[PDB]
Amino acid sequence: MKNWKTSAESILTTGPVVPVIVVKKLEHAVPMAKALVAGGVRVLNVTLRTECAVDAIRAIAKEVPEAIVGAGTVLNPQQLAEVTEAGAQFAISPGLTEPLLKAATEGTIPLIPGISTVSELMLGMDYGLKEFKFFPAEANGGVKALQAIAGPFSQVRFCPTGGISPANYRDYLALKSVLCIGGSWLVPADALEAGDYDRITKLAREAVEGAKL
Amino acid sequence: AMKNWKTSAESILTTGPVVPVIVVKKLEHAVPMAKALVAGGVRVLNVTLRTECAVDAIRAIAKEVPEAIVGAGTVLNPQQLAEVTEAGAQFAISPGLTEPLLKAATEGTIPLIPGISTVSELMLGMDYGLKEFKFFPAEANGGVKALQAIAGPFSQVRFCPTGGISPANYRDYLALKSVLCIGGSWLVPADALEAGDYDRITKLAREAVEGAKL
Amino acid sequence: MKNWKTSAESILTTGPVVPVIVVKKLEHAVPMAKALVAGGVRVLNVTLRTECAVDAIRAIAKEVPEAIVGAGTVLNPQQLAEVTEAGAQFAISPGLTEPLLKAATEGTIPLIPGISTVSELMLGMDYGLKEFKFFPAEANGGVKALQAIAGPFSQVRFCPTGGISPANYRDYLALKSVLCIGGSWLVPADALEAGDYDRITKLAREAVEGAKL
Repeated sequence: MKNWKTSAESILTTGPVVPVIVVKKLEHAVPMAKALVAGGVRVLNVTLRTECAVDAIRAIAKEVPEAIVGAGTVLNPQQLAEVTEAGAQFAISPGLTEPLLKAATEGTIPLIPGISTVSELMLGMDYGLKEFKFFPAEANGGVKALQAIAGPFSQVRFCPTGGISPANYRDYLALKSVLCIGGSWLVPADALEAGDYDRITKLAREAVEGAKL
Repeated sequence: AMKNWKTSAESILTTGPVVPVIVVKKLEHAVPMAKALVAGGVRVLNVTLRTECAVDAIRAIAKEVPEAIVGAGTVLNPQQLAEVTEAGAQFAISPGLTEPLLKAATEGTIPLIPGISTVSELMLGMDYGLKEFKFFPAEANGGVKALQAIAGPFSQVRFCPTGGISPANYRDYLALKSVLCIGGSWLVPADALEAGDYDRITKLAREAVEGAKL
Repeated sequence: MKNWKTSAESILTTGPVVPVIVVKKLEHAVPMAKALVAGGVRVLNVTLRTECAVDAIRAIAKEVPEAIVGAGTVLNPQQLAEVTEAGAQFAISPGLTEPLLKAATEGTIPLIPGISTVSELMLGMDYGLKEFKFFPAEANGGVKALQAIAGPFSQVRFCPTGGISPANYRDYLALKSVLCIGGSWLVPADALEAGDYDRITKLAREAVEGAKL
């Protein structure tokens, strides 16, 4: 369609890890985003799981130009339009539907939607998509399930999210079908609550360095 | 809530912790089985559309055991939904969902609690305004862990897991914030039903309700 | 179906095993097919995963008329029409979509489409289909899923494919709802390279003989 100035592939290839951010207090959003950027992680998935999420996207979009901020847990076109208005550069959804795929592909920012099954992958491909989230990765059957799901589809690429942490993320990054992974461990709720931005920066840098090799 | 439904789907699931999955082969067993379950404290009766007499069983239970909340399970399309609604079903359960079934349900008069296995299926149900779902088949879907992850991004949705749930594991599911109740076939064993062993059915229902307590 | 002279059920009941074929070099297609047929395996799922696949289907159709040759990894109506014109006698898809289901039921050859979940099964049944692939079987929950996924659906029948080999194919073939299984083990990539047609015939013969319950 030509509609997306930012490609979905560019979002997934910026770096190896995309943090799944749950931010309860708005005041934490900008220092958190700066702390991630300082650790070399700069694609920020702010999930629509808290009241302040869209305001957090808006603030990060304005105040942290070194980050590419987007929205996650986007379930429907209403939410897609909200995050587009607020300054999200991309949208992540935990699964897909036709109204969401239609609104996204007609709209101005890339959607990287989750799938669990090949039928869901095929419906996304019918809308021209080739980059997907694999969610919930561990509950979908992990690396092996992803290897089987990805096999008939040489060209498709994934961002697995759900149950991924330093213990297992390399297993996913090793796969030819995987561009990057998502996880909430880079932004733990207790770190945000305690204002331990220093620890967020270290978690980010540990993730980036640990992804190599 | 759904403007066309007089009974909410939520109220169906919050009635009790266990919903028996009923397969009734011979019509004459349906009413005494329903009374036996009610007598054991279990009144939401999922009469599955897996046998020829299922719809007549729903009608019989609706007439003779009006204190039960009788409904239909294994509802696969709008035709079956209309048929069970006409018969007196107070709700419908489906093992999975489709857009024609969702549309017919929301235009019709009784709550549908449809099965999902994945978040995309959940999202399709949510597009139609639904917030109460079955999680089927629960154990083969990846059980409590799967359900935990799937239900994660979806804090308002509630489930009734069904499929491989037993007295051995049902409290594992009932302990989850996202779960209101579970479904199981163990309350109405095929052999008890054919034997007319209603005291056994009552005992099992009573044990299920007591054992659900955390 | 009055549009499908060759029923989906006839394809799946021909034998216990359907090889998932990836043919990288066209010249190997015909002797591979003859080797399978010599070992007693006649239904050949030639997957659309390599450039020469459609030419492989045309070659096998001409030269090995006892092979029942079909196309796999059929993802959309365009590919379905292409393989139909090339002489495929059936099509297999790893999942399903409404455009693919509509095209299949409008066309002349049976589609046996993959499902992973009951909602996907219900969508296929809404188009009148009663035979399905269960893919990727191991990732879908395996035998326990079919005892359960197939539960409320006593009449539906399957061809499980994905992670099935001699170690477990009998576990699937034991099920009332299973007509046959699929797998790539019968045509190992390196056997084709090495021109080891004897190896292919032996694996086929072993698979058919090992299937007797």
